[PDB]
Formats: sequence, structure tokens, C-alpha cells
Amino acid sequence: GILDIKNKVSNLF
Repeated sequence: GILDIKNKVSNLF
């Protein structure tokens, strides 16, 4: 999911 990639990048930070 493209919201998931956002989610994960957001998580990493």
C-alpha cells in the first residue's frame, strides 16, 4: 500500500 510506505517512512523517523 502507498499509505503503508508513508506509514513506514513516518515510523522510521
